[PDB]
Amino acid sequence: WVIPPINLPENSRGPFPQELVRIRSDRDKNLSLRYSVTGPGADQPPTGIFIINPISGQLSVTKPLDRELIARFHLRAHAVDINGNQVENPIDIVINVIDMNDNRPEFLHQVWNGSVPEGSKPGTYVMTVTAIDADDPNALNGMLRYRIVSQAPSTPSPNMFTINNETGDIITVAAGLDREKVQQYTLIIQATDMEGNPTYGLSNTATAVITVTD
Ligand SMILES: [Ca+2]
Ligand SMILES: [Ca+2]
Ligand SMILES: [Ca+2]
Repeated sequence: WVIPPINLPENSRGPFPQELVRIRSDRDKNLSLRYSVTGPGADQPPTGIFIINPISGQLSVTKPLDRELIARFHLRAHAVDINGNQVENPIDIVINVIDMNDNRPEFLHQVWNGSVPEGSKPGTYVMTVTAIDADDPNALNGMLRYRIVSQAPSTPSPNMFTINNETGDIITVAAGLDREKVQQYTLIIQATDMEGNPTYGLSNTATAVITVTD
């Protein structure tokens, strides 16, 4: 066998120590054994998180894990005798730090600039804003989707532009961009994670100051 990569959530609350798996050998059913665990998260930075029980072999976490820092741990528990000789070859222990949505979708610029050619056909791409998620790019924890919360001004009338829910590329979908009637628009663009869930997913805003060229 080996040890089926134990998946352990991010930011947990133990109370650490939190036992995971009691790494037992067969030699311990012969010679009395001494266990140790080496790999980052163990001995190597972060110095002290996963620790085995030298006596009982019970692997254990000592503080909550957090992916933005390390998302996965590869460890090796060692078996030694009274002479320092390894009695068994160091077992691999893959500790997957299962993710938890723990941060909003962040934009790359609190303000964004752009412009469209005044009288321009619908479909045109003004600018492209983006916001991402520090997540596990695969989970609706980091999947974003955008949408325009507001438009200023609103004349001729609003609903003039539109962001592609997934990409970012804003597009003018309403004729009449009059550099005279309104020479500068200030769009408020929002991005939410969890593919959009209005409560589950968290969100952010930014501004798309779209300008009307000659
Ligand atoms: Ca985290
Ligand atoms: Ca997370
Ligand atoms: Ca997120």
